[PDB]
Amino acid sequence: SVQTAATSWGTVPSIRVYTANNGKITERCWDGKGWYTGAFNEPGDNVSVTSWLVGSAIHIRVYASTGTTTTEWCWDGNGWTKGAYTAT
Amino acid sequence: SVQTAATSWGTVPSIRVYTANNGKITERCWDGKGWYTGAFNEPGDNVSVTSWLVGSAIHIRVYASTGTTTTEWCWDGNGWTKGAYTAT
Amino acid sequence: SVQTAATSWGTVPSIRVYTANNGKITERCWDGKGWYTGAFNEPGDNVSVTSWLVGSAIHIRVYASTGTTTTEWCWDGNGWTKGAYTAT
Ligand SMILES: OC[C@@]1(O)OC[C@@H](O)[C@@H](O)[C@@H]1O
Ligand SMILES: OC[C@@]1(O)OC[C@@H](O)[C@@H](O)[C@@H]1O
Ligand SMILES: OC[C@@]1(O)OC[C@@H](O)[C@@H](O)[C@@H]1O
Ligand SMILES: OC[C@@]1(O)OC[C@@H](O)[C@@H](O)[C@@H]1O
Ligand SMILES: OC[C@@]1(O)OC[C@@H](O)[C@@H](O)[C@@H]1O
Ligand SMILES: OC[C@@]1(O)OC[C@@H](O)[C@@H](O)[C@@H]1O
Repeated sequence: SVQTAATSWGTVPSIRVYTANNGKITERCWDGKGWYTGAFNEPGDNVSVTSWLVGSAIHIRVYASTGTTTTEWCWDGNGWTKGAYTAT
Repeated sequence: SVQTAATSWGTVPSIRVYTANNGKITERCWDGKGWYTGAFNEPGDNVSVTSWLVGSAIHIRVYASTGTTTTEWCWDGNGWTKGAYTAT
Repeated sequence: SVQTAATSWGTVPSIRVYTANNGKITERCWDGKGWYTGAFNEPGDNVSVTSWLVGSAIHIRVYASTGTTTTEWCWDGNGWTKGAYTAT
């Protein structure tokens, strides 16, 4: 079936839910005022996530896997980009 | 195989492990005194979870997926009910 | 495909990413100075993780599933061992 991963921060809270569906990962967002579709959209059959909130900054790492390849996607306040993670 | 999701809170800690097995999700609980079966029992082939502890209250969100449909289940101190999450 | 689970702690942060690939789970680690392969290596087709940081101690629980059997693996500062978790 589709596969999801979820993270949250703060006391509102903010929630992010990533869904791998038919080889694509998309993102749904809650910040206390309704669910909406987030900027994250990348290929993947499987997804995991972790996040850490430091001061006023949320940092999110999304691990997107297709076949035997995992790509780390990083949110550090300014859009999503690929991170240095490799599986080795 | 079966698929799991896990969350924890506090310093004991409390742990909740959700297992999607044969289309059903069940919950195992640790609060420092042995594992036991929790109240959560809902359909699903895939599960993710996030939680946040505010004051004396734990809030848990379990995302249960079957086919292309994801249902959010909410614990806010008074049993499990479906939440407003949709995948859109 | 391969399946992952991720956790993080502190402000560096430390990150651990577990990958179930071809029936084996391995671990990649970030502590602020490059990714490296961690000590965790156990059988599994599916993996989830949770962790909690208390004082100077990180506690990690990895739930590794093969077929209908889930094994909990515990890090409490001194290597990985099986924990008391059962699915019942
Ligand atoms: O709009 C909210 C948003 O910026 O929050 C941080 C990340 O979750 C982004 O993908 C998302 O678009
Ligand atoms: O700032 C990005 C980065 O350094 O963050 C920590 C890890 O997620 C790394 O893989 C990643 O490249
Ligand atoms: O009995 C413990 C319990 O109430 O803890 C909160 C939730 O995890 C519930 O499903 C569970 O039954
Ligand atoms: O109190 C329940 C609720 O508002 O909590 C925040 C989100 O999980 C929503 O989808 C959900 O309906
Ligand atoms: O070397 C870093 C390490 O000790 O960190 C704690 C656990 O993640 C271990 O598996 C790992 O080897
Ligand atoms: O110290 C190990 C242990 O007691 O930690 C809490 C739970 O993870 C238990 O299953 C596990 O045996």
